[PDB]
Amino acid sequence: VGAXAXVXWXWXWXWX
Amino acid sequence: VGAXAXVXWXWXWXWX
Repeated sequence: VGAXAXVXWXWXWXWX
Repeated sequence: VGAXAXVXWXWXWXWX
């Protein structure tokens, strides 16, 4: 279903 | 800034 695996790109929110 | 790396969890939207 949809495209890819999961939701968004990466892990969490930000960079740190 | 924030926590983690990127936005969300995974790659795209869904599973496929």
